[PDB]
Amino acid sequence: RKLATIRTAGEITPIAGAEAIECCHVDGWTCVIKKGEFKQGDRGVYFEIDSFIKEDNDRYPMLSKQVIDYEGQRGTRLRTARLRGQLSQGLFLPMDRFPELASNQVGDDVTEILGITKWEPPISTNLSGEILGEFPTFISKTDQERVQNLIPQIEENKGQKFEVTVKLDGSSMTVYRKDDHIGVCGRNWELRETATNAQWHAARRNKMIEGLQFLNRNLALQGEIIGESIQGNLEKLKGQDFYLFDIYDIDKAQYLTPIERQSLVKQLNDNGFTVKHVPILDDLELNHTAEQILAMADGPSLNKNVKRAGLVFKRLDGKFSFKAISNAYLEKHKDR
Ligand SMILES: *P(=O)(O)OC[C@H]1O[C@@H](n2cnc3c(N)ncnc32)[C@H](O)[C@@H]1O
Ligand SMILES: [Mn+2]
Repeated sequence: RKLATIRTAGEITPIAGAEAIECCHVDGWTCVIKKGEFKQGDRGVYFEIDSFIKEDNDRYPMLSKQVIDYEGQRGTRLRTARLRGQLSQGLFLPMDRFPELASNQVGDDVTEILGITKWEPPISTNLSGEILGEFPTFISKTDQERVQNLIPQIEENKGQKFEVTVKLDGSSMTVYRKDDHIGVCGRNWELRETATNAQWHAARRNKMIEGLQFLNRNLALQGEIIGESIQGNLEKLKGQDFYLFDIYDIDKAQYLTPIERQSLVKQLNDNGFTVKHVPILDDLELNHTAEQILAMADGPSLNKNVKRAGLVFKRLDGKFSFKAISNAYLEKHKDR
């Protein structure tokens, strides 16, 4: 959760026909600034899209007309915008607006000291349930870092191969076995089985609980539940369903590699537990800029008549992964 970090102004490029602003590159992001607010190499606090910034017209007067009520507080949600034809994401403010950060270094996470919180879309009806417990501390959650935030790592991984999957727009769902317990989790909690709980229903329907009893291993099956009344049902499914994208090895505290995961999926298939998988595209040998990766994000989703939310890249050893969200998708879906 690094919503607000100290970053470096990259290339600064004019915005044709708008002399009072210019375009500022910050890592893989592009962001509109007041002309002369920065020059290349200056440091500033960068606030990512999905940041929620509490109302304050002394420090954030550029946000005044966009204040909303959210989770009981007045503040502004930073979102993708289109300025003079120019794609703008985030807020970039010079260090001298933050006297309390005078001692800080480039790259520092200042999210807590600045009080920034995360905006998120409302959760869907039957995906909140009765909670049975914490999300298990022995299972990794499924968050992915954005390619825009991975400029050095993208170049450090030149030559490496990644599994490329379609990023489905649903909700994260984890089904797991640890010794004598099998549980079903949403994104942040473990859930009780009820007749009305969507996650449990998808787990029973595809027999993945039976499949985990078959495999007899401490594994977390991690995937996206999508379909009707889930986040606008982009794929236009009937009903709801689970699509696997990861298997976490609980005992070894690590994810299965894509080839390990594909074998384990094939064996579940071959034994009558057909777990579906997020769409898998051609493996990609990485030799790209973040801009080029982002240019691949748009395209066909699971439903090939709809434009997907983006891509997720998983290195073949399973130990480096990131997401490339489609900016066309973010312009089309203002609730994202
Ligand atoms: P998104 O920006 O919501 O952040 C990552 C989450 O995306 C979901 N997800 C959908 N499809 C995939 C694939 N193919 N791989 C990994 N994750 C995926 C998960 O719920 C993530 O937590
Ligand atoms: Mn999502």
